[PDB]
Amino acid sequence: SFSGYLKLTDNVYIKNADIVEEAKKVKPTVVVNAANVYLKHGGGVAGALNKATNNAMQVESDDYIATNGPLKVGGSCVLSGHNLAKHCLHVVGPNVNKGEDIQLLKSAYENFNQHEVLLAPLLSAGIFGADPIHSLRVCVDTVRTNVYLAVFDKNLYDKLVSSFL
Ligand SMILES: N[C@@H]1CCCc2c(O)cccc21
Repeated sequence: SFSGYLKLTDNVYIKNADIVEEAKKVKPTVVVNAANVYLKHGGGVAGALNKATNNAMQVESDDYIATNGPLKVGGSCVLSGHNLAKHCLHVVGPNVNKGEDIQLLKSAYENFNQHEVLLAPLLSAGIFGADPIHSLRVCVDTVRTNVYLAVFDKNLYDKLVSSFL
């Protein structure tokens, strides 16, 4: 199971880890991807997860988009987890660098409540431009299921833990 996590609340855990390496190790039922509405996994967490699947995630995603159209900001879809997990929950947090509504971050985290346990990154953090301290706060105040957060950056992980209220 998940090891080396710091417990933040009854259901939220956090670790300084590369979510790709964490997924390859744990092979959780659900790994969350920091997706965009087009499921174009170019960079950040999405680029890294997709590269770990040898682009199989992108091939599956393009078929999903061809059939269903784009996701909504704040929405999600469940696809295969490939070699990383049973499933990948592609969740679209608002991208403040694209001028999207930060208020949709709570709606994005609500998708996690449909899964009893998840390995996840902080939504809208990194290249999505939101404040990761705010993302962690929204996560702990929204998600009720068991979420294991992987924070790639050690300095950000330390800042998140040391400032956690
Ligand atoms: N590797 C096991 C397979 C069974 C499901 C599961 C999970 O939900 C979370 C963490 C690890 C695992």
